[PDB]
Amino acid sequence: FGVKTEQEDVLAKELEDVNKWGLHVFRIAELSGNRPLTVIMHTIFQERDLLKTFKIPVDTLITYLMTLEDHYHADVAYHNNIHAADVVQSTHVLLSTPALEAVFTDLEILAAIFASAIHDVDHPGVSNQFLINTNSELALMYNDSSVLENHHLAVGFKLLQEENCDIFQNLTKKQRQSLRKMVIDIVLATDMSKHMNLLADLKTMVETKKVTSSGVLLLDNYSDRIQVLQNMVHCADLSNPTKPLQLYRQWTDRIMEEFFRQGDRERERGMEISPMCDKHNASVEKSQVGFIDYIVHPLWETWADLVHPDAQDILDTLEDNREWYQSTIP
Ligand SMILES: COc1ccc(C2=NN(C3CCCCCC3)C(=O)C2(C)C)cc1OC1CCCC1
Ligand SMILES: [Mg+2]
Ligand SMILES: [Zn+2]
Repeated sequence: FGVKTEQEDVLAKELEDVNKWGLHVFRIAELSGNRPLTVIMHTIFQERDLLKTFKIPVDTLITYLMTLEDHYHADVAYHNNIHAADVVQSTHVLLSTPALEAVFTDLEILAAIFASAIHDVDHPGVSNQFLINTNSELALMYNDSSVLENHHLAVGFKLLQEENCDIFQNLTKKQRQSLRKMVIDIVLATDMSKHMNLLADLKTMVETKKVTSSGVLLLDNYSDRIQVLQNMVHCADLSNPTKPLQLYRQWTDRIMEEFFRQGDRERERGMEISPMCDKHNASVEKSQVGFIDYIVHPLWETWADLVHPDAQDILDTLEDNREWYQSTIP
């Protein structure tokens, strides 16, 4: 023909939800033959007209996206291509918030989306502390400093050098240096060791926020523009408890599989078992409530303040999910 297969048609219909919080991302993964990152990135690039704006050849974009997706580990339950696709799509929705309308440049939008796509690539499904404590090659290469996040960046960039993978081949050197610095600043900010300082800075910005042209955020220096993008992708990375419960519970099952497997590797090696990694001493419900109360709600309450009232429904879903997990603490 020159028309979609029936499986491609069902995928195209699910992808009509790409602009919505609560996309059926697991169904997209199944329908695309485990290509959720490639199909969601391609959809977003076409929707935001990024191929025309950045003169990206479409065969190059698809080759890079398949290569990138292939470097996510299919044997890792959480930190895989489905999580990458979810953070991309969640960033895409946050960038579209009315409070940020016409704030960011096309290059900043490309930086936030590309950062989201690469931000966990080649994740081995164990923590930075695990890699440091095992004397792993990755921890030695990065001198024990944001080990995974340094690695995700290095892999995401190095894959541009594979055959027909250089999606930035038509950008000027000035565009490429600006894009590269923003992408590095965003992915390094996904290290949970940076969370308390990012949140402190987001609160300072909400406290002294200016809303110029009568409605929309004023961000007039790199420090403030990159802090908003860093917090936005960090919000997307920590968005699972803000999603409809059927999605949240799938993410909880996956992160607990990954954590319990790390705890099994710690226990078999006689290491201290990391927080929430002991399947024999586990309180999944209590852990989700503590995670929401100490990390996710303080972040999303502050984001919701920055973009008030755009994120009210997201904060309400988070609060409903928190009450649901509390109510099932045995
Ligand atoms: C759906 O539940 C979760 C989704 C993502 C996370 C994460 N947050 N973190 C931090 C790390 C610092 C030490 C403490 C862990 C939190 C991460 O490193 C990742 C990205 C894996 C956590 C999620 O929930 C887990 C299971 C129970 C509560 C934390
Ligand atoms: Mg990460
Ligand atoms: Zn992540």
